[PDB]
Amino acid sequence: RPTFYRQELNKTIWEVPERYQNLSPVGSGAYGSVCAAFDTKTGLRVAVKKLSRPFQSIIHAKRTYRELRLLKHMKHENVIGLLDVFTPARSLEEFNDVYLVTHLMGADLNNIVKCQKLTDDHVQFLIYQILRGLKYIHSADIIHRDLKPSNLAVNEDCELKILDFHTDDEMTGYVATRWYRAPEIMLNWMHYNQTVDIWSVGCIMAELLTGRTLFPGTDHIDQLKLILRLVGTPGAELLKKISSESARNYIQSLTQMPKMNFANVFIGANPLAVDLLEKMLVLDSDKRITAAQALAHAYFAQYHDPDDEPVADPYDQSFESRDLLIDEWKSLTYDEVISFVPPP
Ligand SMILES: Nc1c(C(=O)c2cccc(OC[C@@H](O)CO)c2)cnn1-c1ccc(F)cc1
Repeated sequence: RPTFYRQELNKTIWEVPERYQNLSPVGSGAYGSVCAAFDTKTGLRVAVKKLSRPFQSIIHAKRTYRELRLLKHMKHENVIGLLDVFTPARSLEEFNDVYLVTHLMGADLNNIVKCQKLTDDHVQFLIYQILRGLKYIHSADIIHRDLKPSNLAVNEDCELKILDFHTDDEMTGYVATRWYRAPEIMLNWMHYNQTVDIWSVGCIMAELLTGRTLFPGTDHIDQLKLILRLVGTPGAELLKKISSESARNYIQSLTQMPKMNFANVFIGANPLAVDLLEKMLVLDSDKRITAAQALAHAYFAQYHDPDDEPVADPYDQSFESRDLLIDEWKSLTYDEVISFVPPP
């Protein structure tokens, strides 16, 4: 057990191992209760997240367990992983606070690229990295579900990590929280798949190429209309898969529209980029390109290396189907904290 010291930061007492020095709040609340620090043991600049007391309810206790399990699993260059996890508690009975330590990133994709068109070379490299991370995440049967520029963090050499794996209110109106969501998830059409994330990548890629939001809808329905104008209205085949009968019924009220010519939308773009976008932005999720398929697309010829695009170890999510008591989720979480082994 290391020696812990106390400091008052985000209106609360942080008790952390001596190895972490010069704690300073970051993100202005937008990432949770997170402080930047210097890890004297590793020489890394790190982010330390103190969970907002994590066992207040069953829902919150399970969410705490979920986040720790996910972060402990992720071991990939393009995905946020766990450098350390600790608690000042000396026993399960004393256990009430969890601190998570990760790499400190420089900026998110949003505040970097906002309103700006990138060069094709830069788009290739950024999207390649996202796809490389997604191949890894998907190989563990994990779906991100909320990919957008604000949960893509980059450093000075354009090296990228996926992080931050919502309420009805925060998804309402003219909001970036919804602009990158696949239509089947936005409108609860069906049980969705991993390629909900590929839709999101398509939206991000389009925006990097143009400097403009692809589907900046003023509400869910306005957004759907923007989407269907580009990709065309659904055919009978997809309509049958919309298991929601009310959703299915609303779609057939719309005047039919053919898919647009993407070369006339993304004017001047690399033809290979246009081709990839056409394969990502397919309405029927069964027919969307996968992360592994996309990595082998000719657009990434200068970066693709099938021997340097690893997959994840299997990830057991059986706990999701389980209904436990707070103290049980808490004990499971404690076991995961005390069993943590840091990376090389
Ligand atoms: N590591 C990060 C960041 C960042 O590194 C980050 C993200 C965007 C911008 C950013 O810039 C920081 C600068 O403003 C200060 O150097 C960091 C944001 N959230 N987390 C995080 C920490 C612990 C966890 F368990 C999970 C996630």
